[PDB]
Amino acid sequence: GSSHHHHHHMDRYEIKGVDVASYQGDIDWRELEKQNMKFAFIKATEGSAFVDKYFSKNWTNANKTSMRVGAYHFFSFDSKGETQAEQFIRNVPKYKQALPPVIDVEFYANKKDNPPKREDVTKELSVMIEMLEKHYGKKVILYATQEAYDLYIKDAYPQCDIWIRSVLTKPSLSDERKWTFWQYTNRGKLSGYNGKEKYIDLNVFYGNEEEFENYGM
Amino acid sequence: GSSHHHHHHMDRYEIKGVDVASYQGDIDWRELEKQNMKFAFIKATEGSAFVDKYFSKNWTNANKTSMRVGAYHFFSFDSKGETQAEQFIRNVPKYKQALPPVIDVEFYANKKDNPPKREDVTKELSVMIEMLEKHYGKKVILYATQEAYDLYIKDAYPQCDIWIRSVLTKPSLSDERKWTFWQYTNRGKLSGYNGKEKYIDLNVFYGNEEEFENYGM
Ligand SMILES: [Mg+2]
Ligand SMILES: [Mg+2]
Repeated sequence: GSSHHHHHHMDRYEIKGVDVASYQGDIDWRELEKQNMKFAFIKATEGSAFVDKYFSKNWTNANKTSMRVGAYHFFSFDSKGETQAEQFIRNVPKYKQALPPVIDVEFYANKKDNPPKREDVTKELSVMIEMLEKHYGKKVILYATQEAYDLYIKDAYPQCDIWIRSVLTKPSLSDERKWTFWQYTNRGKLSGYNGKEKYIDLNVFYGNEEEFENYGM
Repeated sequence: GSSHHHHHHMDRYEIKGVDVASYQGDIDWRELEKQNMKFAFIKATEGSAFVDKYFSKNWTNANKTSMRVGAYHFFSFDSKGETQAEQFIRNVPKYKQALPPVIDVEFYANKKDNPPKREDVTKELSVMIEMLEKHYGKKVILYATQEAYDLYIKDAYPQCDIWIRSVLTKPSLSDERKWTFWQYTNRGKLSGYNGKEKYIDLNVFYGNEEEFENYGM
């Protein structure tokens, strides 16, 4: 069920941003910008053939603002990394000022009833990372939940930055790695004109404004 | 991030229903009824003083349908069970045909950074259960997440029925207890006229239609 309390980010992290998919509906990007949202990661693709229905619109509209904007791919355990990379690449244009690409690795559907083997994830995810890093010229970010991190990402992928979900506690990775982004709530608290409780993910960057401005550059 | 895939309930469970709070917005209860939703649990109260802003409206409108309707209390770790029970009781009318009351026990805010001691939860939750069972004349349901169940509910509360959240896997309780309700998704898949992807929790009852009709009676 739902509490009226919210989980907040730690005060030391002042660079905040959102991540969205089509399920967040019609987004007023100028209104998010007015709430000091500094970045957005927008869902583009999933698996080897799916395209989020609002990716095109969100990409165009978010990029009209001053926000730093990137795209994410929702990883599939059931198709090859090469095909998944090709799908993200067909959909997401190269743009020097964009944020680095994100691959989102987490459980979905029934996959947690019979978790994929780590070896099989390493093979396919490593191909994706190689292809995206080469194409966009930027170090790839891996988003994960705690369970997916512990089972697939921990003690691995030193060539990537980590974006960790931690919506109930302060953020920490089980191998003591440092995180680069932290997703701190699924139901971000929002002001301004249409302002209301919304199911939209909120996040912070680890560092300061200057680090932010130079991130992935 | 968000997958376009959904987690579905096992085919053997045919009695489906929803749970909602104000965050689900304006609900067309007749439209849910038209999707074979057989029950609803509606958030009424939280802690010792909070009232969900749509409880009154949802209770009235859902009860106009043929659905079986109950209310839930979102438990606070920071006030007494007696005061929390008194708050649910002031807000939720007694109704013979209603579903039993639910107490929702899960982490929120920062509470998972320093989890409450089991003893302290047993004291306060037991008072709530005693007071609600006496007042409504129905066995109380405890909703919990896996983590809250394992830390507070497991090997305890034999006087209650269990409503377990399991949105990534088939349902099972770590002490091998049988569950009575199972929350299988946070983003239920919805048809009909306003039909769209919605952030609304979907659930199944363990049993058949006749058991359902007699449940809590
Ligand atoms: Mg690692
Ligand atoms: Mg138990």
